[PDB]
Amino acid sequence: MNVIAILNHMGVYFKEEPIRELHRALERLNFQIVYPNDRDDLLKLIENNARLCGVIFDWDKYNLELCEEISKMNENLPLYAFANTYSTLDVSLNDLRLQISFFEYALGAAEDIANKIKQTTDEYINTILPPLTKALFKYVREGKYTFCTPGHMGGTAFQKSPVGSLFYDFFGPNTMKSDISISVSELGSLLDHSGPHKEAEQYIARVFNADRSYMVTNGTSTANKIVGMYSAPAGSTILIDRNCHKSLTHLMMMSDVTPIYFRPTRNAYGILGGIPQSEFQHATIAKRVKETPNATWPVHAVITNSTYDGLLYNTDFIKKTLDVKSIHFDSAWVPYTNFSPIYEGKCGMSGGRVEGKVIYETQSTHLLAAFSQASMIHVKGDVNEETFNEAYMMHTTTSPHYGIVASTETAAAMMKGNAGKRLINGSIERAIKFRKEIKRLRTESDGWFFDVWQPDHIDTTECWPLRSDSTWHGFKNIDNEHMYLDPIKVTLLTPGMEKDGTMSDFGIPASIVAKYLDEHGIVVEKTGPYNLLFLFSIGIDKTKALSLLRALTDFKRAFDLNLRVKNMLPSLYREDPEFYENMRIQELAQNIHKLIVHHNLPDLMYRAFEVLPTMVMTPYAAFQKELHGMTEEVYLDEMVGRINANMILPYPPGVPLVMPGEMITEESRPVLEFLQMLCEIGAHYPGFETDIHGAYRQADGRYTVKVLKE
Amino acid sequence: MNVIAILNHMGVYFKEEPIRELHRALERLNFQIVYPNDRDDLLKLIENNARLCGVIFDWDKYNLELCEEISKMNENLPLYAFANTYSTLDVSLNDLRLQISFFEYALGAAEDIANKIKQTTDEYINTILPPLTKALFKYVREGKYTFCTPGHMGGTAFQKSPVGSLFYDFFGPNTMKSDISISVSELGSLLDHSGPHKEAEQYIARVFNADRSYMVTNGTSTANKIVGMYSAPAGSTILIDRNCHKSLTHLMMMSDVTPIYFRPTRNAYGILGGIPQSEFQHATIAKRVKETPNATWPVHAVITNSTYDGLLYNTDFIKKTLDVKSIHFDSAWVPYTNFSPIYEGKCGMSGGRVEGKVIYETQSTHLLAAFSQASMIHVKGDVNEETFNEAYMMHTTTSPHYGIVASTETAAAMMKGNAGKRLINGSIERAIKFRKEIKRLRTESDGWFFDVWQPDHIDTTECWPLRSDSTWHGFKNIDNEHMYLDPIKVTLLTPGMEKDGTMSDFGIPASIVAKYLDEHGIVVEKTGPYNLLFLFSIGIDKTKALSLLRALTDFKRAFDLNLRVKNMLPSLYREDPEFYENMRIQELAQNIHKLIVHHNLPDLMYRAFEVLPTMVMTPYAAFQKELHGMTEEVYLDEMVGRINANMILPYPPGVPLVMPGEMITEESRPVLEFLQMLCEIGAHYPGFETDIHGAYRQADGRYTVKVLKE
Amino acid sequence: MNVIAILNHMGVYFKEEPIRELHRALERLNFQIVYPNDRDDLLKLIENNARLCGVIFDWDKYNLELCEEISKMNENLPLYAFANTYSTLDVSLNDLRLQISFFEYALGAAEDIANKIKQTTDEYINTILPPLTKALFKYVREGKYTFCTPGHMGGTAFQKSPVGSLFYDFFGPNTMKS
Repeated sequence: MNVIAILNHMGVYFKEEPIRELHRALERLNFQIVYPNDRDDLLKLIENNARLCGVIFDWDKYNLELCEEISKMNENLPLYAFANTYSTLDVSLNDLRLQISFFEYALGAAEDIANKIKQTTDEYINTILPPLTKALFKYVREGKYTFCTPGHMGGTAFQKSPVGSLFYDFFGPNTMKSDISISVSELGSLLDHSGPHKEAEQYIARVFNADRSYMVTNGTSTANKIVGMYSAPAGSTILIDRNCHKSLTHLMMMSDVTPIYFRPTRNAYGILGGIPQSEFQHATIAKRVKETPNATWPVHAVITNSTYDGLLYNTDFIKKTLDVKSIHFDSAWVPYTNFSPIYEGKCGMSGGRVEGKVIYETQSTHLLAAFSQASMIHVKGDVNEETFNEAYMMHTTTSPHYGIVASTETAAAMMKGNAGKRLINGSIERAIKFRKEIKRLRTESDGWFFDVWQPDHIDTTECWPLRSDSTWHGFKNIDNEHMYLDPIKVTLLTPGMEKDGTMSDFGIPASIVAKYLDEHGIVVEKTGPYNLLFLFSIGIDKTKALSLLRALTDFKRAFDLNLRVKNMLPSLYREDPEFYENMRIQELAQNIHKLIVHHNLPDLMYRAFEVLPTMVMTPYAAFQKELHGMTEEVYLDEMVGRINANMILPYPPGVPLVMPGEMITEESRPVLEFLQMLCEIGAHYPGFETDIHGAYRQADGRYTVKVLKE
Repeated sequence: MNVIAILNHMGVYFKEEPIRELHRALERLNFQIVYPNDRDDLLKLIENNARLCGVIFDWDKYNLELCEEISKMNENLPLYAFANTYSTLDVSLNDLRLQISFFEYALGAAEDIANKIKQTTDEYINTILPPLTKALFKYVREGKYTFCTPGHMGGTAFQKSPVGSLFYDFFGPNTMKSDISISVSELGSLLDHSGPHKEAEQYIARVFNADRSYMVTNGTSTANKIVGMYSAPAGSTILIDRNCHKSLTHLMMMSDVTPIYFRPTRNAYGILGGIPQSEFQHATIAKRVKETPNATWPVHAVITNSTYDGLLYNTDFIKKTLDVKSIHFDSAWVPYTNFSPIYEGKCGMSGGRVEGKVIYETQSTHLLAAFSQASMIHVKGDVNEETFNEAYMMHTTTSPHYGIVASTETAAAMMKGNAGKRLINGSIERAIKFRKEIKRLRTESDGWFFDVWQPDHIDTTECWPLRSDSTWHGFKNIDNEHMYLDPIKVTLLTPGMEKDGTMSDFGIPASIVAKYLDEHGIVVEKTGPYNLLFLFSIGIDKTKALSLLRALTDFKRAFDLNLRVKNMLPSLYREDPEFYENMRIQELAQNIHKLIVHHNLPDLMYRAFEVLPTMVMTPYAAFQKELHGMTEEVYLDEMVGRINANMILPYPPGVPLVMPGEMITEESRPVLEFLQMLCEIGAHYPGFETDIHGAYRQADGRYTVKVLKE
Repeated sequence: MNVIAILNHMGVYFKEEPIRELHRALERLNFQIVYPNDRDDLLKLIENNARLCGVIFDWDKYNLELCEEISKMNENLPLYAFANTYSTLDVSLNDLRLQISFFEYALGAAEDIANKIKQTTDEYINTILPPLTKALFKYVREGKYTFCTPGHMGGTAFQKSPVGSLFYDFFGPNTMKS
């Protein structure tokens, strides 16, 4: 932070010479002076460079031309205004709130003015930096504790070791010294929620519109279990989205609870739809309580809001309708709802308390930018603070990393205020630009191209509603004014399926487009049989957009030339030279596509997940048997009529198929048929193997599963 | 890594000029040349500087004088030997294993020789560096994934933000880029234990003498729960050291188990003694099974080996004697046992398997040097790998930090081989030196001084045995050839108690010595009423030893002058100027000491922990009530006859006093008397407050505790 | 292969200063910068000089005036395009097949951008060179076979002989080692 811009020649020595003296005095005080070519260049420098930290200018020549323009960009930026004859305090200025220091052009003033500017900059720096990190830097500068642990002693031991020097040499002293313990007692305490730790909680709780906010450093995996174990008593029944995370299965195995499942809808594509309004209404729930063996009224519900594909609930309706005392919105996908008005009435925290209920959001901070494992628990309502805090303290890491904690606090510091508001606004604007760019290239090229899966026109900047009277989304009998498409989540479609969900004769499975992009280091966020997703973050610049956009036109060009796999996919070639020697990219695509077409994969996959295996015992009940080691393996073929010991998690489509305690019967035979079909279709091409978790491929090529012993 | 030493003038141009040409050629290839004044300076440079990475010398002038000396220090260090007339392959060399490249002094050779040396150094570097970190650096150099998350995009977002720049500016690009996800698929997988992750496990498992080793990144807190939940079935009885960690209480509350406690011995000082041999013998355990309500034969035992004060068990005796199928040595204090022969027969992993039993060590790597939260599970025996691995995967962080994992791997890299063996040997040697230094200063000074708590003579370098025929240790009727003192753990004694455990008229409580050292930034590892501990690590150098040694003589000097608290403890003074205005350091000491003497604190503390509160219900049973919110607060005075809801953990002495479900009665009245006494003695001086966890100081100054409702 | 052409003054510090920083950063990375007097001089340089291996330009000032003209001469030639306000992905570009990397004018970017350009140039070089000659050069750089024949040992014997040095001195190590 040392670049000072100067903008001018004035035509008079009495002005020019003091600025020369000040230039020189400031350079001696370790400032880099930069000189925008013109007024517009200066505004672009500021706009793009946060390291520009002051502007010197002639008051008369520039004040009415600059002051408001700069204040729009950054209201703390130091301005050093030099006066002429007519320079003064005009009544027009009286009403503006500006951060202004007035200075004259004089030789020999730089020493004192520089010292004041230094002090005033430190004052501004001190205001904007968060206090815990500020104190940490001060310790690293001043403190003198020797004869101390950690044994590495500020990384010292790493430097005398070539092997340790590799790790130290990269990270360096500061990184090594920031790994501190409670021996630095003046930073307060996380466990007492005291000092700069309280200041952080209030800052966050106020920013994110929560009653109370906890900082969790082991992800939403851990936030779920802290909320779960406090929330789900033994012997109780819970309503749980059949679309649930594994960490909630691990909770069920550890707690004696009976699940009744909210039942999402699904369309032919396999895209999950929302739990319909009926699922929340007292009459519907009461009926399932009647139909579920040993069920009682639910004590805790967990809803995933939004769905992945951007269907958000009318949360005003849910909070009013769902008659459950404890409602936990796992809102991992929507951490940003407080920051766009388009999400009002469509998020957990929106509005005020819900009388008679505690509402949770658990959020995976790491659709924002933060270190992996950073998660928040946002509580809207009361807990038993002593029992909740004991629950928190029992599940706290053994050695908390002092950076991870600061990384989550500094992630907010970055996104804070205007400039973070303007950053996200910019990304929304470019999202819509890119959307229209795909349409352009679709026009310009002869023959097949990518398309976008979206409404016919997007004349409106919002999360576009999905309506029952529209066909573009492919869902059947959708609720209206219920689901909305987030502009920044861009799905692309590859050739292979019809707008119906029926199959084309010509197809290019998306997995092949991924292999190509993988040779070129470009990662596809998410891929399905014929779909690819791209996220337009604040990362994504003009260089990356051009490289991606160009890479996509290069795929088409290379595909259409029918390049040899040998030439287009050299790393794949090296896996089996003979297998791949003569194959061309279009033949690889044809063969895999023909398999998909023939094996009717989408229909079989759809049907496997539309019925439920039979719950013979609960996951917890089966785990009691496992706890005593009462498990054997059987072959996959032999599994009908047996009680499964493990979750069986196949890829595709990546969601649980059989739970511990469930059994395939005749009612649920399509389950087994899908599984056997996956083993067959995936046995053909090296690099395109079957993948089913919970099934064990024996060295002989047969699959086993774990079952309960009799 | 670029410093090359040259050692010589030879008196002939045909030798000197090529070395000039090579000096210049090497400087142009970015080597720093250094010139030891003499042969001894070179050996000291090598000994102290790992960045010296090559030595050029005249073969004849130096080979018989240098080769073996350097090979003793570092057997990979590149040597570049220049030949004369008599230089050749003498039969005497045939048997030595050396890393030698032979070169001639010639102009113009540096370009090619430098390139070979560069390549040969990279080959050596590549051998010594561990492969996962090596691959990570290569990615950071070569890879080109754009349009990607993490959103911060290699820290890019931090740089445009003064607040984020504070965090980035300190850590920098490399630190920011090493926070990666499984998108970098070529590093293998932790969860599959595959690729460079397997290579790490084998490396560690072989180094630490285990059958199998797991890498845990959430401390031994988490290692305990992974082993616990696999090991302790519901309805079973467990033998557990009444000296247990809180994380094992949190396990008991979560699992339906019945505890029977191994009962340590204790002496008047309050120092824990070992569970006697009788506690392991079948007849003793059988008798407690009879006497314990609803007890069955134990399925799992947890012993803390060693004790803190260095009493190690004959583990050969325990493994042979203790008739329990599952024995878990929580060996957090003894991570280094594999590396000194003095610990043979005295650690969990020593020797081979124990037929018919699984033996665990859980170790807190962070008495070594590693990041906080680093812990290992070392298994000696078989587990059900699928159920154990499912247990591991359920308790794995949400977002693993990729550095923490490398920090534990690089901590081993540092300590590896000879140089890490010589480092620890050096620390043992200095420990004994310092021990004799305290004795010297004790002689030189008139009047009182510090003493060391150790045997009368230490003519032997080992862990000295504590014997029943010796009085120095203060324990009553100790087992012989049972406990040993680790030389590197140095306890110092302050005036105040007699060698009996009886009280002196003159005392200086250790807490006051801590306040002094705290003003000077010096931390005391561990303090008790009249004791202070110092660890002589590989960190501790001559500068730190002198500063500590001098700081200790300065305390005496300043104490004996009776400086004003105002002058000697200015920060304490600022807390209450009026309170402290006229008080001198000796008066502060007197008043606090007189309190200790009068309140007979050691006797009362000793007695509070020698009886056990009555277990009315188990901690788990009480938690069922808490699970339903059935808790109220009562005042401390009102607690006899009530069932405690929380653990009550007082400081001092820092170990549990009452468990959930326990009740103070008449049998255990000294418990309440100690607690009330602590509230009284600690109410006198600002900065010397009472501290009891589980008791809540109300704003009015009264204490409450949580109890079960009736 | 190290001559990079720069074609411009733009009249604004926010553009000119990053290009100054990049000029200097690139010169430190061992590039020779050349400056065509004008657009036509640049096209003649390219047309006549295969050692010109990259062009840096302002996207708006020059893209519609240069892109097609350069693509007619050499379709692998690295272009480093710097963006302004109106710079973006216009539907008109969607159909052209071009080798384009997009970059911004920024101080301190040269170290990373230079490394990417170096890598991208090596990728282009590696595509165009035939693989046997490529492998031969790699051996001459890395391999370490000593105690070997040919007896001349990479021409070594020629250098100690004035008569043999006449033949070696002219051809040199590379010719002798191939």
